[PDB]
Amino acid sequence: KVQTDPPSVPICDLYPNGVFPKGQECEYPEEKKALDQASEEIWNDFREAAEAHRQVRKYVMSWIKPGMTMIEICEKLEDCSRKLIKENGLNAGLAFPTGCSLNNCAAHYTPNAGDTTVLQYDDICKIDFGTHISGRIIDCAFTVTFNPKYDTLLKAVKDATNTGIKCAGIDVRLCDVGEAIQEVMESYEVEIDGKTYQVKPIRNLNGHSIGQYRIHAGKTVPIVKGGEATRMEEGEVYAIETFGSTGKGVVHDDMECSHYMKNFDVGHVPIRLPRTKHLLNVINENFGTLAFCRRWLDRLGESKYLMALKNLCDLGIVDPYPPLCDIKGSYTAQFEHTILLRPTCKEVVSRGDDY
Ligand SMILES: *C[C@@]1(O)CCC(=O)[C@@H](OC)[C@]1(O)[C@@]1(C)O[C@@H]1CC=C(C)C
Ligand SMILES: [Co+2]
Ligand SMILES: [Co+2]
Repeated sequence: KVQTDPPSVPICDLYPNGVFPKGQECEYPEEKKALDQASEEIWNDFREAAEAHRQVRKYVMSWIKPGMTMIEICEKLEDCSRKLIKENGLNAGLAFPTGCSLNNCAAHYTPNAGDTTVLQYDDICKIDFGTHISGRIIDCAFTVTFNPKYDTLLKAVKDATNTGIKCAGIDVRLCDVGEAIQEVMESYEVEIDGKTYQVKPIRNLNGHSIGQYRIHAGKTVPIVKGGEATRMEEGEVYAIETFGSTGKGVVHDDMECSHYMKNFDVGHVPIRLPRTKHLLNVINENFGTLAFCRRWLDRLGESKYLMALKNLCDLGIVDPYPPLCDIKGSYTAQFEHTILLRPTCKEVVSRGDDY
């Protein structure tokens, strides 16, 4: 129909012909039109996922407020995402857990069960959540703040992300994208509680190509100079994300781990330990090679699984992705879109009227 006040209509029911809205189409910085059209079912699946992401995030921006717990925020977001993507096993669903990393933490925090963290007025929270249709994944992310003191830090990172998006293209060197992002990001100076800083890109965080059911398909997009001159290629899909910091501009692993994901290259492994076998079966049926978090095991009724999960990590079947944080007292921000390198044009598929 039309979407409801608090969104509840699946995107696929809003577009009855099954043709979903294009994102922003850009010229790059005959046969190729036939090539583009031959993969139209794929582009269309990304667009369906991107429209779910646009409607979910608009809803989130309407209610996210200090005083909510991080668990309340993530469950209310994920509820809406499951409804609008019309969750259906591995055919449609959430691509990876809801990041809501706070303050000096830049990526890969979501709360586990029991976490009592409450969002504060002075917090800077990176909302990074993903949707997919048939494994075509949108990774798109924005920063939430309530104090206007962070406004220039947010503007720096947004401008750096849009610069990486504009520089991207077929035959562009990945190192050139990183150099461009850094030059824009470092042109910003900010003042927060009487201290001034030049914004720095977080050098050991990266954008990344995306493959089917594969959030990180192996090519990395640097956000500082000095990276690889490997080129982007026609048909590739990238998460162009940047992270800026008032700290060292370097993240380390910190806090409890919540995010896990099966190693894409690992195939069948016979396991006889009962609890570890069961948990591997649960992961294979519900997530495949998509990332998941502990809250998502809890909701499937799993319990007593932490030792099984460690076993799978120690076997190398699953990998842990702990929160990634700069130094204590620093502030980090993130903006991100997914882009499609179509034969005829570059589509910023997750672009919205918001960012
Ligand atoms: C989670 C992540 O996107 C943060 C930013 C990165 O640097 C990026 O790696 C290029 C990530 O680390 C990513 C894609 O590798 C992880 C895999 C994804 C999940 C959600 C655990
Ligand atoms: Co992301
Ligand atoms: Co990403």
